[PDB]
Amino acid sequence: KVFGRCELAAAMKRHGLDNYRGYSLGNWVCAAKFESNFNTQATNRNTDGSTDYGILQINSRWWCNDGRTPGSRNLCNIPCSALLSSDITASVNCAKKIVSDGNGMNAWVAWRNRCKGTDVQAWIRGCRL
Repeated sequence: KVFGRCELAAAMKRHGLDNYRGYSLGNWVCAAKFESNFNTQATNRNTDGSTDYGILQINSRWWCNDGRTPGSRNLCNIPCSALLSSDITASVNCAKKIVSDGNGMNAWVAWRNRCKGTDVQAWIRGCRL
């Protein structure tokens, strides 16, 4: 599923991401935009053999099992394919654990490089929230 901007904002808010660990809703929408272009089916291979999955490009090296990242962890206790569903529950719940990890949203390279220190509120401008 390719979410609309305000559509994903609403879904993320409903799932309790707005101000989760102090990060406003705009930060999450901005991250999702630059990680996946709001596309739940997005996948990208990393140099180390791991893969990033879903709207927030969650990585198999630590967070999910994809059956082809040997010697990795499955900290969210899910198959990586769960992160590709039209239903974003699995992605959001795993993102909550990631952002609690100690590095906050810096865990997302696209957020640090493209969202951090910018007017992230603009990402939820106009939405009926």
